[PDB]
Amino acid sequence: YTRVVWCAVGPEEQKKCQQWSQQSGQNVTCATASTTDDCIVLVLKGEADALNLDGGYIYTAGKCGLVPVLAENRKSSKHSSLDCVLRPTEGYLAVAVVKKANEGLTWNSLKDKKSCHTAVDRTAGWNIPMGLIVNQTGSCAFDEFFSQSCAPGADPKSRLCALCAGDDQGLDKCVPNSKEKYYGYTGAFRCLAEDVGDVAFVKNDTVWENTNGESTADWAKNLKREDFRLLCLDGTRKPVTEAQSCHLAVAPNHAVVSRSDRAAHVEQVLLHQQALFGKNGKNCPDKFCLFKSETKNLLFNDNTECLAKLGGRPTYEEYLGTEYVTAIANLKKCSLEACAF
Ligand SMILES: *[C@@H]1O[C@H](CO)[C@@H](O[C@@H]2O[C@H](CO)[C@@H](O[C@@H]3O[C@H](CO)[C@@H](O)[C@H](O)[C@@H]3O)[C@H](O)[C@H]2NC(C)=O)[C@H](O)[C@H]1NC(C)=O
Ligand SMILES: *[C@@H]1O[C@H](CO)[C@@H](O[C@@H]2O[C@H](CO)[C@@H](O[C@H]3O[C@H](CO)[C@@H](O)[C@H](O)[C@@H]3O)[C@H](O)[C@H]2NC(C)=O)[C@H](O)[C@H]1NC(C)=O
Ligand SMILES: *[C@@H]1O[C@H](CO)[C@@H](O[C@@H]2O[C@H](CO)[C@@H](O)[C@H](O)[C@H]2NC(C)=O)[C@H](O)[C@H]1NC(C)=O
Ligand SMILES: CS(=O)(=O)Nc1ccc([N+](=O)[O-])cc1Oc1ccccc1
Ligand SMILES: [Fe+3]
Ligand SMILES: [Zn+2]
Ligand SMILES: [Zn+2]
Repeated sequence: YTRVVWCAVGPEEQKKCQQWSQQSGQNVTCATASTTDDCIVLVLKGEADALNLDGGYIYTAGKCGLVPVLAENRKSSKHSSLDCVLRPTEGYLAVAVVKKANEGLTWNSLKDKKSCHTAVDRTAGWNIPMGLIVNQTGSCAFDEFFSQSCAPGADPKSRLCALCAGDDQGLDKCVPNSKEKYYGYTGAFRCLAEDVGDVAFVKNDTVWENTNGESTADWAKNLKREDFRLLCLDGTRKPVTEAQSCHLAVAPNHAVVSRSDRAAHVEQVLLHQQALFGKNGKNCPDKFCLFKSETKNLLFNDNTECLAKLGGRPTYEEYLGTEYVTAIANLKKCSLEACAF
């Protein structure tokens, strides 16, 4: 039992983290970086212990020796009697969404359109969609497929950032952190919702969580589920109720990572931390809820029921799965063995 230093990405995550530190009796304390990549580095240097990551980053960090410790787990149906922490992870659905009013727009007519990506290097926002697109066009010029986009992490003065709005002052345009208006699952969807982009690459849950009154956010309060459509790969368009049969791929859940030599300790702390601030924790909603940040998915996705033990003591390659790891590899060829830092 020593303190665990969590790594927060951006001003908003550091704010939520300090609260968490406050309530934990400093059993958990924070470190901050303007980028996920930066936070990965802090964890290598040993200046930070852990952070929750998207599959795409789990792959970057894995190459540098970091290891998955616990994964996020949401509501399910299968394995009913099984507890949340012991229940296997179901993965999530990567989808392409568009406005229903935008008739005629299909998977086959995306070229030269305007896109909304969660952030460069992420599973549903970048890797899956651009990987399919490169494949399909047999070209690495994915920087010229769309006319304009908002893909946080790309060159600020390039097309891939043309649609990004930066923060409330216009500062930090395209930064890969919640300070970018159109960053992440929620940002990318708002990007489509305000008709800045023609399509948004997010996960199916994002569409449900921000429509039909589920989100009290000004931009989403009058958003209606029937006004959106999913682009399937067979060229069709289906209601967002057919996600199970109209997705680009199923992605591995976001997971908490740490250096291998710190994984056991980080694991210990977090199980006890969610026992206090988890879904039905002792001090939630009473004092602090670890999985609530208000439709902003800070540190953890707001739809996380609990952090689950992995089991099978998976290497980062086995956690992400073999089909996904190859997808990432082939895409990386465009822009084999070596830590990127
Ligand atoms: C797409 O995402 C949406 C939401 O992220 C998912 O839909 C949801 O379906 C689940 C389970 O089928 C519902 O969760 C339920 O909780 C209730 C508690 O009252 C419980 O009775 C059930 O056992 C269930 O776990 C949930 O209400 C519903 N979400 C919303 C916001 O309507 C869906 O799983 C995803 N679909 C695909 C194909 O990925
Ligand atoms: C884009 O097209 C890519 C090439 O066709 C494709 O990459 C391939 O990924 C699959 C599955 O991960 C691999 O195919 C393999 O077939 C069976 C089933 O997975 C394996 O047991 C075999 O060993 C074999 O590897 C390919 O290895 C891989 N292609 C290359 C060049 O290595 C991507 O999956 C496609 N991208 C998307 C998003 O679908
Ligand atoms: C801070 O961490 C410590 C270690 O988990 C917690 O103190 C423990 O309290 C439990 C409850 O009975 C005991 O089982 C342990 O023996 C205690 N640890 C020791 C030996 O110091 C404490 O609960 C944590 N505080 C918060 C708010 O998270
Ligand atoms: C068993 S593992 O280490 O968790 N990797 C893995 C996980 C999931 C899937 N899949 O297709 O859903 C596929 C996976 O790997 C392979 C895919 C195609 C052929 C052989 C292995
Ligand atoms: Fe993701
Ligand atoms: Zn599928
Ligand atoms: Zn194994």
